[PDB]
Amino acid sequence: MAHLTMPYVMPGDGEVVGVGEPVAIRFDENIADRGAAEKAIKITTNPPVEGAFYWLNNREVRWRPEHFWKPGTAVDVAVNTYGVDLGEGMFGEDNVQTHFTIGDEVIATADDNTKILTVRVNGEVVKSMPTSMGKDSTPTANGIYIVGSRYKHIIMDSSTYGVPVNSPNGYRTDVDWATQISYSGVFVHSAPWSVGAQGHTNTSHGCLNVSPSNAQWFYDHVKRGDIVEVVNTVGGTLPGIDGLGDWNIPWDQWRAGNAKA
Ligand code: NA
Repeated sequence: MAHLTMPYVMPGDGEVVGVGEPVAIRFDENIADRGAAEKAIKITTNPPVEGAFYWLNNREVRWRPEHFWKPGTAVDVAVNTYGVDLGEGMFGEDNVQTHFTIGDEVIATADDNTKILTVRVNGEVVKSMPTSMGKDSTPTANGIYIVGSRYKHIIMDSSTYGVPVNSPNGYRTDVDWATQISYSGVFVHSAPWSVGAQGHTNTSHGCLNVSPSNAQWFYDHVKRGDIVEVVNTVGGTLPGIDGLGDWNIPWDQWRAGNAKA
């Protein structure tokens, strides 16, 4: 009996995504030969751009260029793992493909010195939103965050992130208009309870609190792969292997890869 593993490729076939979206290939088993996996994945872009592979964990590899994508780029991915030994006799269960395109450049910068989140679309300021980020004891990390999933309404529960709800930094919070920007649990979301503090004082556990209307706007206009950059906070840097932290790894290190470690 064969040992098989199924690949899953993102983003979605035909999706339009932002300039920060990486190609993601996740397998349902640990990959013992990361080099075989990389060799089996073919990527074509138009206009052509150099890119490289980097593993976030034993099951998931990412591919991106050095710089954010050029708007209008079309990308084809073929994960040709059928017939490929991905290490220790674990074979690809199937081949998978995605074709996607890059939309407008959307980069929203949150500067702790001004407490404003400024959304720029192809270089042009379209919104200036007062924000309240993580208070000093639970700060928002600096760095480049890739926009992920969005929810009209959800609960953020700190136990998802290893912090008990009953503990001083714990929370179990209903939020409207929530756009996820890290797997570590940073979201841009509606925070009617911090509208006074927004633009002046950090009060959150690390999320970018903005007004109800600004969060709904963000929910409506920003898409997976668009960019939030956080600067000047008292936090550290979002980890490169967060899940949405890919761009915080310097290109030389990204390009060198981690196929053999
Ligand atoms: Na305010």
